[PDB]
Amino acid sequence: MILDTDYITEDGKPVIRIFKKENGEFKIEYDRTFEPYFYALLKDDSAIEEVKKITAERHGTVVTVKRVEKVQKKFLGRPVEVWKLYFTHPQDVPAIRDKIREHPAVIDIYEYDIPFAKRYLIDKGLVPMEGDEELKMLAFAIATLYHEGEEFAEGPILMISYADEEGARVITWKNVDLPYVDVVSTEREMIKRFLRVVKEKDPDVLITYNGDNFDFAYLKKRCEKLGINFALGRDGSEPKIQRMGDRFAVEVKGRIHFDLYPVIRRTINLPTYTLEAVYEAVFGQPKEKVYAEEITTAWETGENLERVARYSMEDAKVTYELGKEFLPMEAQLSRLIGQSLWDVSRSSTGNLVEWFLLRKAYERNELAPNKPDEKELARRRQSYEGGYVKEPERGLWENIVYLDFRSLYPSIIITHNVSPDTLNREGCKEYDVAPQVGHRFCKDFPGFIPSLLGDLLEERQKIKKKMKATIDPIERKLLDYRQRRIKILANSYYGYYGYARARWYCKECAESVTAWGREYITMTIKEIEEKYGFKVIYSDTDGFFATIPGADAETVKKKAMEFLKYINAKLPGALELEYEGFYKRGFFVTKKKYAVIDEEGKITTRGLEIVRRDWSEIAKETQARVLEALLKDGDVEKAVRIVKEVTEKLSKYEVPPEKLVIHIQITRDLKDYKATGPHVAVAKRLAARGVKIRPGTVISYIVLKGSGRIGDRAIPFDEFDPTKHKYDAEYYIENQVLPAVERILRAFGYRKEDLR
DNA sequence: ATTCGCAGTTCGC
DNA sequence: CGCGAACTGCG
Ligand SMILES: [Mg+2]
Repeated sequence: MILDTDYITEDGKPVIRIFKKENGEFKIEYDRTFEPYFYALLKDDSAIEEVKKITAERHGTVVTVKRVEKVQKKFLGRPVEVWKLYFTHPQDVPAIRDKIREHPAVIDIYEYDIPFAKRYLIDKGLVPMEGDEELKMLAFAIATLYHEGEEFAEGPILMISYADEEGARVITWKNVDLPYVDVVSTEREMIKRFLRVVKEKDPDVLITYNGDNFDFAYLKKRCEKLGINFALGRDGSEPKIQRMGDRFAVEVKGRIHFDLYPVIRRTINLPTYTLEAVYEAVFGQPKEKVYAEEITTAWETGENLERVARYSMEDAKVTYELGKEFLPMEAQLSRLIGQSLWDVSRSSTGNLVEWFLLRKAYERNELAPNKPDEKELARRRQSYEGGYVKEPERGLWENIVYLDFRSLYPSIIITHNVSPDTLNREGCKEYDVAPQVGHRFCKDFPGFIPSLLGDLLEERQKIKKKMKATIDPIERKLLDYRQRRIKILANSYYGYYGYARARWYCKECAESVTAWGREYITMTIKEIEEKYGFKVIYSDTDGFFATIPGADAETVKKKAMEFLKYINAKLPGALELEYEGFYKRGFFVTKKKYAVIDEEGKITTRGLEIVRRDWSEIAKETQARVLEALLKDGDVEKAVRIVKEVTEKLSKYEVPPEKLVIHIQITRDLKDYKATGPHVAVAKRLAARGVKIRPGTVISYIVLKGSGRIGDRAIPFDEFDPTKHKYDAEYYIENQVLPAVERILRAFGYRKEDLR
């Protein structure tokens, strides 16, 4: 089973390393035959002689073109002839690729920005994370001495906890009388002891939570101060720090540094992403938090170190339990994409599709389009029409059925061969024309993307049948994750088409899918309204809520099934409509915002303030509370008697502050921000102090009694002290609760005065 | 660094 | 003032 790839240099020549684990044994494979390359397109072939005489410099030595070879490739489904350019070392191509392009006789170059190690996996058809090899995982965390604003890693590391299948233990250089604490003499020995345990356990995966940005960076600065070789790597190396945009990413050679924070953020949507929130969200059990303050004072005074040691221990134990829950889902994502778990667990959805396509393109001799230059990129700032959102019949409804398309956009991409290499390709005998936008799509051969998207959905359905039959827990759990990851990769092709940074970007393709999506949903609305007497209460893009106004719960169901058989005869190919479920009641406040309860008594909410992170728990709780009543028993009076108790409770300050927190994300550097609302205003003062604010930082603030603009009266919730601060009941009644609950009740005629 | 469509709050002028 | 720009997070 392959883990990662890279390369080193031996006397100027690159050497690929393949890190694998075969039957419990770590192995390094070496390959010195792999030669880097990119392609060139010329006006004349004779120009190859002038480009072979091209030169640049890298490290004092001249870089030349080693070898050339003329190949026929397929570009966007159309035959092209390009010249393959070989070089000695991969670092040669960034030193020289610009000069080939700048040459007059060179029209363009291609496949020049593919990292040598990522390229090795593709051209050799190698797939990481394949097989059932049992990987040894090991989590670790650190506890530090933090002060006001004294520069990063100024203070010492107090404790290093690590957890695995054998348990969670803590290393520290003060005497703590706990059985999982190992005592050493100094901070240096605490780090030496940690290396010793890692080298012993020899883990394949090093699990962290934000080690990309804190743990490894702290250990680096500390080890530089204390003269320590932090040789966590299986080849004796120190962790390499590779920058990715603003952030940083850290790898440990021979192992896989699994940082959980990037994957948890892209996999789950939570108001905050503290280790305590992620744990309770996934496992339904609360994790207690000890703050940097309490740690610093417990160390300097030597008291309550038992509590700090327990916290650091729980930090390692949960990071291990969380690594076990999410590693298999990212192993299958690595198997599917064909890149290492290190690369893939830190990749955006758009970047994931591109690596899948580059592998496939190579499998099919398909030359890849470049990334848009700065200028062509600007052309792609144009937008198109998106989904359809019907003007909803607001209010409360009963006996509702939700009907939705099954894989709307992917089915459209396949049914109509929506693809840049089939878009307006002349000479075909059959075309599918897209409503409104007009684009014609050839259908005499399957297009590049639809073919792959077709092969994926067929792969997905085979997997589902395979896992129902098998009676092996392991095989099923693996297949389940693979089946789940394909559904996600399939639903990313539309967003990819309109993603201006994509190589296979096709604005026409993306708007053809939306146009088809609009035609099918609006056509289906009209068919169920006219041919079957339904009333469509709502519809967002790919589905709709409908009912007969006055019908039995059984009549609406029966007619719903009978209607599904009717339209699915008329729908072409993969386009299918399915019965999502029946709901006894449901409220619809406006477009994008509603909530429904099924039969069994299970609520589900969409778009409402209950879902948003920028609303207090007291506004989300009570909004859920009014809905739970009138959806379970339709009790209008319970919906008002419950608000009137909360507004009084808020007036009498009896409501705990932990339900008054507002969480809004910082989306850019503070220096940019044109308008400074409450969350950035908090960020700014924080940034004026020591703490650094990067795009993605989630600010949790609270509002204290005051006047004027809220930002002045806002503080971070960590600094809230009930003895020195008083929260603004009126803001949370007039801006949080009452606005959220009124919009619902502005259907029984209730008016804001009738509630407070 | 997937797309667009949209509700809704804070804040300046 | 009332409005509109700025901003956020949602499906
Ligand atoms: Mg639903």
